[PDB]
Amino acid sequence: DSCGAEPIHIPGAIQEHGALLVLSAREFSVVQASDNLANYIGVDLPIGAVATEANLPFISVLSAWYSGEESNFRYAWAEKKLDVSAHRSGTLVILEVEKAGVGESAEKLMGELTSLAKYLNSAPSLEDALFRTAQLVSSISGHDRTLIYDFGLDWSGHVVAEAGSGALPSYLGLRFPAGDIPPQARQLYTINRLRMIPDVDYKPVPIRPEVNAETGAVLDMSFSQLRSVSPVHLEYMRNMGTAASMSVSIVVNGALWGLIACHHATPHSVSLAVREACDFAAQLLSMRIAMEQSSQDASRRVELGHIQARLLKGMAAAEKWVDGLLGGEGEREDLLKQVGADGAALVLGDDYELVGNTPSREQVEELILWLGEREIADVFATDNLAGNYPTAAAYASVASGIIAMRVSELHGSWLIWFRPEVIKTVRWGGDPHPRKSFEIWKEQLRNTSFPWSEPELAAARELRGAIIGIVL
Amino acid sequence: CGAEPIHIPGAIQEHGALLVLSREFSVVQASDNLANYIGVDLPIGAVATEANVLSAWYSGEESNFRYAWAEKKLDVSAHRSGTLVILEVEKAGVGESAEKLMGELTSLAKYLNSAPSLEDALFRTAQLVSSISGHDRTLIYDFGLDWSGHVVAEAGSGALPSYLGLRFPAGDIPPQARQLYTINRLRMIPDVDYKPVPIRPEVNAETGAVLDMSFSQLRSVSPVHLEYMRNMGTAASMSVSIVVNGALWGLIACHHATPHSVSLAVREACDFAAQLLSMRIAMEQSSQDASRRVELGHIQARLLKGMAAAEKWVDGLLGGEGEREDLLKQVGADGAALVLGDDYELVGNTPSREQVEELILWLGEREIADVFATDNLAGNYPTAAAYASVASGIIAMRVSELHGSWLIWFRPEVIKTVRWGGDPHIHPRKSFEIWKEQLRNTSFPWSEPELAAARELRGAIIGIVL
Ligand SMILES: CCC1=C(C)C2=CC3=N/C(=C\c4[nH]c(/C=C5\NC(=O)C(C)=C5CC)c(C)c4CCC(=O)O)C(CCC(=O)O)=C3CCN2C1=O
Ligand SMILES: CCC1=C(C)C2=CC3=N/C(=C\c4[nH]c(/C=C5\NC(=O)C(C)=C5CC)c(C)c4CCC(=O)O)C(CCC(=O)O)=C3CCN2C1=O
Repeated sequence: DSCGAEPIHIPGAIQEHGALLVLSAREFSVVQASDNLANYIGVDLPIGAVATEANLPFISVLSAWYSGEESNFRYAWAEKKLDVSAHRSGTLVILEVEKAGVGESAEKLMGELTSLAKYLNSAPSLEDALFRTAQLVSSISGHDRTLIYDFGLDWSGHVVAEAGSGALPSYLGLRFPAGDIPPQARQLYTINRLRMIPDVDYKPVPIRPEVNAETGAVLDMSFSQLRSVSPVHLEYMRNMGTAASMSVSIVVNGALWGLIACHHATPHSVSLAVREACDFAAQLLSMRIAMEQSSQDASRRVELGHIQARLLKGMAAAEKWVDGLLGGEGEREDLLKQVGADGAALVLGDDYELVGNTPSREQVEELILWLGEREIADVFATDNLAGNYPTAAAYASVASGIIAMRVSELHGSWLIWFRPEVIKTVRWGGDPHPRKSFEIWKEQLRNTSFPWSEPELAAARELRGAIIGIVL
Repeated sequence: CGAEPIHIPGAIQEHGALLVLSREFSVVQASDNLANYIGVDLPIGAVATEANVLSAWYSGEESNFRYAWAEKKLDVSAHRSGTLVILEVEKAGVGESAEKLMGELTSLAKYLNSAPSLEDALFRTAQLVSSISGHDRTLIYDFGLDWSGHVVAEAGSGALPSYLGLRFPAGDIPPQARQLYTINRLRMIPDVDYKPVPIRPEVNAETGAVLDMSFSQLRSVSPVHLEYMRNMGTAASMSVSIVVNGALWGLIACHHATPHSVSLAVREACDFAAQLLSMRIAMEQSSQDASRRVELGHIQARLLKGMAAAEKWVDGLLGGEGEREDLLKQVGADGAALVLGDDYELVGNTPSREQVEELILWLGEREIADVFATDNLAGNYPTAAAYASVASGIIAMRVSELHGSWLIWFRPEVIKTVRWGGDPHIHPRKSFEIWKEQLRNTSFPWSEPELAAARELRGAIIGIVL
């Protein structure tokens, strides 16, 4: 992968819309600065120069912030009509200024986020919540489009919500490949959960010197708001037909879950106040995504537990243990519901017992012959068995998904769950330098079952213990 | 005590005015002081005109209303009360910035979401509310089952005493108060010695009944509580209900040595804080409870595996060292007794056979459709104070349809010093000086994943007996 290579956190440049000034913590002496710094601060505060009241009036407050626990800094510099925002970078203090947006009212913004927060807290459907948020951010940002983007496992992403003036195309329901947000980007966005690109064709403003005197290494601009972005992405943006962007990371249990991602046909900047409202929205949404994702997963483990109980009760109470699973109509229905499967095969040497919708004995024999040649210390699972075992495309209709599970130490006894092919049309807007066309690219997904939930596998892992234990 | 209806006192505090409109927008009821604030005659019967947004709010879904009346320097805040519109005005707190408040709640929300210890979260919140309210003390108060409360966090100028760690009796916030505060999650008393401002008429024309002031911010409070406040040495208060999944979990409770009022804007920032904290309390309370069901599941698995594999089913529980250890860990118990008629099997730390026999004789007289449980068996069965040291907590459980077979879990007395700040054992009490006691005959409380693990195992046993 050439994509993942580029180090995006140390480009030694900023965008034009602000200025960057590096101080050494000791005596607050200017080590590095953007070339444009002179234009904004409006002073000769150059390399080597030590910061005093007459340079930075907020120096006392900055000093007192550095000594304190607080991680970031904000000061509204009335006299120059600027907003100052500083983070710490080891022994360094990175300090970013940009022109203080007029016209915003915080009493409106507060009223609007009081509403979202109160609504999200009134447990609504995950989809309803997703949109409401996308809608609020579209309102206060004023972006042509405000889509929400939920990552899957493969780190491809599905546009799950959208909100737009209709100036830019509808991407709602389209999936994009993982390569569009590469691993380093993902990593950064998990710790720095907001980036704004107000003009795509901005000319990078260099930071001099390139190498910091005090550290003797490139300035890590991971948490720099003004950080100049990957030229390759500025191209991706052009291809798409966006002149402006602003993403906001949705993070649930320290995992990048998705992005709130605004776009604009023409260049478009957004106030500090409004960016700080969108971060708050992204947090509130992230708290909901977790509570939904949680209480949903919670109810599932309970529902699968009640089953595992009935299967273990039956396996203990009955004369032959096997009849706890296959004994009656209810038992054989539990065995299947225990992982939400359509079919099950309980092999015990040369003693096959098929339940529900399975492939034939001869097909399962040949399946077990191939599971024998894998490394399965836990349980084998897949929602595309065809992709692993090409010969099992012949019975895709009935088994595209299996949870295979050996139920001894000595091989030749198994419990496999089967799950049928679910065809679904996938609309990419793209395909498998960046790509020029995002025209809705279709495909039917074959030989692929409904995906195995983690409470389902965990219910299976358990039952295996129980069976393996009764066999001994 | 629970009797007195605190939602229909037909009076307001002095710090605002209340005006009831019927939609012809006609004045039905008003506080006596209304004239002083609005500065207009707008009397009983009178229909509202410009000289005398709200219209568009009434037609809309939105439940509450806010308009900052710049010209008179007032905040207007209206709720709906059936066919009525209750409308409350008070003097707009000056100087305040919403850009600050937003910045402060952006921080808290981002911090709470950065999964910190429940205690850390509790304090940070109490600290933020202490900052924007400017109250002498800003304690957080977590209800138990008995509806007594434990002060779990605090933040103060040090003007008023530290109640951190002290428990208060349920009688301090009586059932009707609790009920109201679960639906109206905010109340402010800016001056304890306020003179109640009457609402006239006492009987509303449109409804023909006393004005339900459940959601009235200005509602005059129980004289008995104004006394409790005096006894405590507080002139001012402001509570904010912490509600988690529709259940009143606790209160953010600010106090002041001298009278002290707080803007609508700042009260609405503290409600937001209480919500953000409530979302954390749920996520912690959830992912904790989640890990517990998994840990107890892995056990229930081993117990059911053993009970199926072994020759006699009973040996799945008491067979070996590991099995006997699982049986106990299945509810985090120190002891277990598996009775099967006249066939006792004691595990870990239990009371004697003769003591359990006599225990089972009393559980027979109780009626247990689920499982019997308690962390104060002494309080239910006085004679089992004799073996409190070993069984202050039991999960008793009948393990057949045919009587005479049981599975009881034992849990030992945990002595703990309880600091009350008041004798909790009607007029209110004058002294809130740290009142100590050793709490006896009481085990560590039974978690809900523990009982649920027990409920399960019973099914399994009762099923193998058939
Ligand atoms: C339709 C849904 C959607 C997608 C798929 C999407 C993509 C997206 N890519 C972004 C970032 C990057 N893409 C790339 C690189 C690539 N993207 C590609 O598609 C390809 C081929 C590359 C080459 C490695 C890089 C390095 C970055 C990090 C830029 C930086 O901060 O320095 C970013 C972050 C840019 C932003 O919005 O500020 C996005 C967000 C915007 N966005 C969307 O709304
Ligand atoms: C140390 C922790 C703590 C406690 C224990 C506490 C008590 C408290 N009592 C409150 C309310 C009431 N108590 C009572 C009644 C009693 N309080 C008592 O102590 C006693 C004996 C009674 C009657 C039996 C009533 C009716 C009310 C409802 C007042 C209203 O909503 O108008 C209220 C809510 C009233 C408020 O504070 O604004 C509180 C909150 C303040 N507060 C605390 O911070």
